[PDB]
Amino acid sequence: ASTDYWQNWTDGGGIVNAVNGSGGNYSVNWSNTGNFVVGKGWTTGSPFRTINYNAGVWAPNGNGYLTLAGWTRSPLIQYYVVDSWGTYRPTGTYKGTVKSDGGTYDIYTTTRYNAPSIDGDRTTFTQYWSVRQSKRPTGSNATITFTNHVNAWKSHGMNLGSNWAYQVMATEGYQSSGSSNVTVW
Ligand SMILES: [Zn+2]
Repeated sequence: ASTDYWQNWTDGGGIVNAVNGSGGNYSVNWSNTGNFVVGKGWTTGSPFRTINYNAGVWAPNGNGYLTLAGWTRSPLIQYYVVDSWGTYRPTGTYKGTVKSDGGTYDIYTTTRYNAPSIDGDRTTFTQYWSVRQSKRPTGSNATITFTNHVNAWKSHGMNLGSNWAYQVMATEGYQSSGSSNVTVW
């Protein structure tokens, strides 16, 4: 299924100029920001989805992630499959590794307290991460075979909730400027 969801959230810090392009394409040009997440994908995520993308521009200046991002409820969990980043490689409690789509990813868990989520501005939730051990080349078609991540997570005691919310291929940034241009399908 082609994309049906446009994610465009900023906490209000700095400038986040997001463009909802044709089909699965979008761009972001951002300046001196707080936290934001822009991307395209699906209203209802699936553990079985294969996400395709092509980042024709990946140019963070500071902390930016080029990442699958999505949520479940019951329980409320944020997950990531981070393919590239800027000045900061996100880490947490180390769980293990998974190989998928030509890369090796470290698996991490973190917790957020009093943080923004799909449920409110001040919420507490767990985050599940796969973070590639090196930045993935950009500019060619790429796949994220999410099932591989879900299955590895499960094997390390990281179960997702039962009620699936959005699932996008995102540009997330914090305290940074940059440019990105990504097509998702
Ligand atoms: Zn393992």
